[PDB]
This record gives sequence, structure tokens and C-alpha cells, in this order.
Amino acid sequence: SVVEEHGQLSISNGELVNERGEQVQLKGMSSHGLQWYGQFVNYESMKWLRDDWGINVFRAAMYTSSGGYIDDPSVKEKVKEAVEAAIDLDIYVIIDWHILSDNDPNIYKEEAKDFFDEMSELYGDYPNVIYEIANEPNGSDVTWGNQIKPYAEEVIPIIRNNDPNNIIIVGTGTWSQDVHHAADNQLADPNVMYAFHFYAGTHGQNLRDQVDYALDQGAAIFVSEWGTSAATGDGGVFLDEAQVWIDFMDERNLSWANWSLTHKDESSAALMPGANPTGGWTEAELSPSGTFVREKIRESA
Repeated sequence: SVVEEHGQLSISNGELVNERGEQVQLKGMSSHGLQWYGQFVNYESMKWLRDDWGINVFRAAMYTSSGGYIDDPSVKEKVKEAVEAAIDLDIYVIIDWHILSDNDPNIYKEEAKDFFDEMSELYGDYPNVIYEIANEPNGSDVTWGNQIKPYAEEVIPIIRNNDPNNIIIVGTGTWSQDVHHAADNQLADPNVMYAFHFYAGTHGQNLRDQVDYALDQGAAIFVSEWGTSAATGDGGVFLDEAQVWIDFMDERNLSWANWSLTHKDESSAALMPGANPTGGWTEAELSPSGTFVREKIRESA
């Protein structure tokens, strides 16, 4: 229903809009690393998220390093499974080239180009697909102007040759926090958004102001990853600050995906250790973070 209703997404005046030019907001879940917790990514679990939580987007977090795609490329097939499930369930799907320890997206740019060529050739005539080409660039030697923007200007043409206008989300500096620099030096493609990530354990008032600055330059922002925890993915749950961000994102029409759908023993994990990888979770099988995030999406839906 979601993808049939909203159809082709695009960017208009710095806002995510549907095929009638009306603003739309996506809210959903991210997987954890597909090389570790891929069992939670399947049609049945995604259908349960759609029906019980109300998600309208799912993010497939394909780590490149840390035992991910570069080390074992078989994980690409789990991304395909996720995309195909999203198509079958009529929700949107983010294909996330999940750089992290490989902190400069240029390190594996040749592999990125080949991967995005394949994904856009396969899925480029579906409106469900959103490409996230570099999760979290990081490091003082990885800047927008010198590293990230030129990387994007190599990968985006590869995608555009197969898929002229589905949304592409491009990571920003300092673990996708430096939207200010991106917004002052924007890419040419009209259907690009810049990633912004936050963790509720970090006091967020200036980060909100920075997002507003970026929006004020006409840059479109997708909050492609956020958590209720500290910035490590653990360290407790911070629901008061999470709620401030939830309200902020609704006020600004910002789409988002929460980290993450796993039973891992860390505060950001949505599920408790006994949670069925195919869905059906009772209240007791959701963590404090999962309970909150589910309530946020249900409220919205």
C-alpha cells in the first residue's frame, strides 16, 4: 500500500516528496550488520514490522569491512533478499554500503561502483529502492570536499546510468554528522539527500541547530541511522532526548531508520535474546529501545 500510494520518490525544494509532489516521511528500522544478524532480515520479519510496527522503510546495513562484503561478498545476497521482501511488501528499502572502520569511502570505491552497478541494474526500475552509498565517513583526514563529494561523484554516475532518479543518500563527515559542510558544497544530482546520524546519549541541541542550518541551504536530509543509546550502540537508553529528536524530525519532515533490529546485548538493540527471527514479538521480547521505537512508528501510522 505505501509504495503504491506514494510511488516514485523525489526531492523538491530540499524535501522528500511523493509522485504528486506532496511531502512524505518514512520511518522504519535498520538491520544490524548483515554478516552478523542476517537471520532477522527476511520476508516474515519485515512483514511483521510493516503490520505490527507500521514501518514503511527498511534499511539493509551491509558492512563492507568487519567481516562484511569485502571479506565475504555472499552478504550481497541478503541485501537482495531484503530488497525483494520490500518490493513484495510494498515498502521502501535502503541499500546501505555500510562503511565504518574503512573510514574513507574511497578505500573500497571500485568495489562500491561494481556493487551499485549490480544493484541498480537489478532493481533500478522499482520505486522502492533508495541507495545509501557510504554509511559513516569518519576521521579528520576524510572531508566532504576532498574525499566524500568526489567519491559520490564517481558512484552516482554508475547508479544513474541504470536508475535515473531514485533517491541516493550520501554520507557526511564525522560519522555522518557534518551536514553543514555538505550543505555549503552540494552535489549536482537533484535526487540526492545527505545522511545525518544521531545517538540520544549525546546532548543534541547544537546538532539539531546544525541540521536546521543544512535544511536552510536547501539540502535534503535523511536520518538514515539513529539510536536511543549512546554513540557506541550501548551505554544505556536515553528516551527523553530520543523524544526531543523524534519531535524535531516530525517538525522538519525528516525520514528515519532506527538502529537496530537485533537481539544483541546492547542498549540500541530492538529485541531481547529470545526474539523469533521471523517476527511475532510479544511485549516481553522487545527491549526498552524496541518498545519505544515501535510506539513511535505506530503513533505515526
